[PDB]
Parts: sequence; C-alpha cells; structure tokens
Amino acid sequence: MPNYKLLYFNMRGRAEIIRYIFAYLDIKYEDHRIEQADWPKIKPTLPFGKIPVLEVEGLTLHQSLAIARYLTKNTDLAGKTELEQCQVDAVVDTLDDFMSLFPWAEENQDLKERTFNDLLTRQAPHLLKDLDTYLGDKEWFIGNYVTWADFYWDICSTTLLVLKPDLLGIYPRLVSLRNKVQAIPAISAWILKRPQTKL
Amino acid sequence: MPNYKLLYFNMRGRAEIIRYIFAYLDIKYEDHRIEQADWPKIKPTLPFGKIPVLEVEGLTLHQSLAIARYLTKNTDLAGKTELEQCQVDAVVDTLDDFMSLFPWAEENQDLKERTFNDLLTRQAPHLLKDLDTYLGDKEWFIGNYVTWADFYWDICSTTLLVLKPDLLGIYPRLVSLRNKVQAIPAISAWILKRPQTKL
Ligand SMILES: N[C@@H](CCC(=O)N[C@@H](CS)C(=O)NCC(=O)O)C(=O)O
Ligand SMILES: N[C@@H](CCC(=O)N[C@@H](CS)C(=O)NCC(=O)O)C(=O)O
Repeated sequence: MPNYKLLYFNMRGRAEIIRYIFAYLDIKYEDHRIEQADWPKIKPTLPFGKIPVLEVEGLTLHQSLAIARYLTKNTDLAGKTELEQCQVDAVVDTLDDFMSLFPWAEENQDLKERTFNDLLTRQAPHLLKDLDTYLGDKEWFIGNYVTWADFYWDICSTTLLVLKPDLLGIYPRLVSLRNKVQAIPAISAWILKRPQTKL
Repeated sequence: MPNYKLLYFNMRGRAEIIRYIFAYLDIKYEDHRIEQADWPKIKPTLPFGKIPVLEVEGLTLHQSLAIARYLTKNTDLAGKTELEQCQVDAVVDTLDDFMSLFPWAEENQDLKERTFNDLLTRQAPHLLKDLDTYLGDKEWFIGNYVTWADFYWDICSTTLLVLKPDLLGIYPRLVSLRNKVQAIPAISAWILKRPQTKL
C-alpha cells in the first residue's frame, strides 16, 4: 500500500533483514544503495546520523531491528502469540549480540583479523551449540512456522560463512534451517536478484 | 495476574528496565538477585547461559529488551500507534547501542578506564545532542505521554552520571526529562526502595 524508500550502503549488512521482510511480504520499495564516497554528504541529514533508514510517507524511521519489528507487526513473521513474539525477539537479540562483537570498523587490519579469528574459533561454537539446542528438532526456531528470526539466522550465517567457510560443519540442523529459509520462493528470488556483495 | 520471577545480579544493570515496567504497572514479581559467587552454579541451567531471565508460569524468557517489549504490549508505554511504537523501539535501540560500547567486562583496568574516558568525552556529546534535538520541546520522547523509552533514558543516564557526574550539565532538557520520570509516583517509590548499588 504505502511507498517505501530504504537507504543504506551497497551491501547486505544491517539493511538485509528489512529487504528479506519486504521480499516475503511482496511489498515494493525503493532499494536506494549508496557508495561509501557519498556517505559524507548524506550523514548530516539523518536523525541520528546513521543508516539504514526507511522513508515512509515522508517520515524517516531508523534502527534496523526497530524497523523490522514494525514491518512484521500483525503478521505471522513476528510470532503468533505475545509469548512467541518475545521468543522471536530474544533470538534476534542473541544473534545480534554476537555479530556486534565483530570490530567491522577496525582500522588496524592486524588486530581486526586477529580478533575475528578469536571470535570465530572461541566464541562461535558456544553460540552455535545453544542455538542448535534451542532449535532442537522444530522445523523453524519458533515451531512449525517461519518467523523473521529464521530470516536473521540466514542473514547472519551468510556473512559468518564468508569469514569461516567450515563454521557450520558440525551443525547439520542449523544448516538445514538456513537451507529451508533459502528455499522459500520469495527469498530464493531475492537471493538470486540481490547484488553480489561480500558483506 | 500471573506470577513472575526475575533473575539477575544484585544491580540495576540490564534488568532495571524490567523492574521499572513492573513498578509502573503495579505488577508483583519476585526480584531474585544473585551474587557473582553464585553465578557459576546457575549459568549452565539457563537457555543461552545469560541473565536476566523471566520465569513466567514455568517458562523462561530471556533478553531484557525482548522481555520489556513483551511486558509493555497492549499498554500505552509501548506507544499508542504502530508508528510511535517503532519510534519508541528506535530510541531504546539508539541508547542501548551506546551503552553497549562500554567494555563493562574489561579485565585490563587500565585500558578499560581509558576507553570509558574516550566514550564519555568524545562520543557521548554526539549522542546527547541528537537525543536533545529529538526530544525538542515535547514533554516526553514520543510526545505528551510517558513510554518505556523515557524509563530507559532514566536508567541509562543514572549509570552514565556515576561515570561522569557533570555529563548532563549542558543538556537541561535531558535533565528535566529524567527528573520527570523520577517524579512519577510508582517510579519514585521504586527508586527509594530499590537496593543502593553502583551499576
Ligand atoms: N543498531 C543500528 C546501528 C546503526 C549503525 O551503526 N549504522 C552504521 C552502518 S552499519 C552507520 O550508520 N555507519 C555510518 C556512520 O556511523 O558514520 C541499526 O541497526 O540501524
Ligand atoms: N543483550 C542481553 C545481554 C545479556 C548479558 O550479557 N548478560 C550478562 C549480565 S549483564 C550475563 O549474563 N553475564 C553472565 C555471563 O555472561 O557469564 C540482555 O539484555 O539480556
């Protein structure tokens, strides 16, 4: 129904969860991508000087997870009951907590590459085992229906595999889960048309 | 109506936003506080091995902001419309993004004290000016009614003032806002009865 304008860098990054939700709900929007070179001109015009932001009817929303949660309201993706909605939120928060540990902006490319290494080999196995245990034998994180938490797992694991290709080898269940998310038609189409980018 | 069991350390920390919401809604709950010494015994029994957690009818919820958002649903505290709910969420996320930068677990008490210094003197002014600009002359962040975003500002600014006492001197509006939150009867009562703790 309404017109949407997503603004972010030409990368999956923080905006990708929003792009998945739009794809799934078949909601049209302008996927406005900017190059790093353009950022300096744009940054000062945004509320809290950061992206992504969503222009909705001339109102600029910010914060990717706040926007994702807003787009999924009164939708099954958010979770059917209030208890499930909290569980969906908790999983996205657990995954985001981890991805936030990565020093993506680290200037020192030595320390960075060395921290990435620690994270990927020391902490990840703990996150993965709890996540695996949580998922158990359910079809999706929450149960028998897909939620935006499952989308987030696909989004997060994609970048992580770019970092450490063999990261998921010991977790077939987590593998099957991301495979399932990727098989959903609306997502498969998006994945194929989406710009090939590293992060 | 239902029985609640909050589990966390004896500190405001991550669980304080939940304690504010309970106080305001006048919902009874067991405020179970544990000492650091007990943590090792408890940690392995929790889903993702972290606190706070909320036991509701024998179901363990986790992630403070996921729980806070669940408790505030179908309540004015969450924001009246879907657009305002997104804005309330976004403010909480902006404030949490910042507080997360603080290396609270830093072993190296030199680096830590030195990073805290940087954050407090270089980044905070930027967060504070955007926050101030956002609030403008509204009574509360969202407008003419209190939301859990306002609670969060009181919670976050409390710890920050423990760090840098003169941090808010240049922002009278942000000061008036936290003073207003503190004047709400249910909050005033909580503040007075809550255990005096540093963080
Ligand atoms: N939690 C926020 C984080 C926003 C954020 O840090 N965005 C970065 C890009 S990943 C940004 O705006 N960088 C440009 C800058 O801060 O100068 C969100 O998810 O939207
Ligand atoms: N974003 C999470 C953070 C959880 C977290 O880091 N909790 C800390 C206490 S503030 C914890 O569990 N510490 C014990 C440990 O990790 O060993 C939340 O808000 O619940």
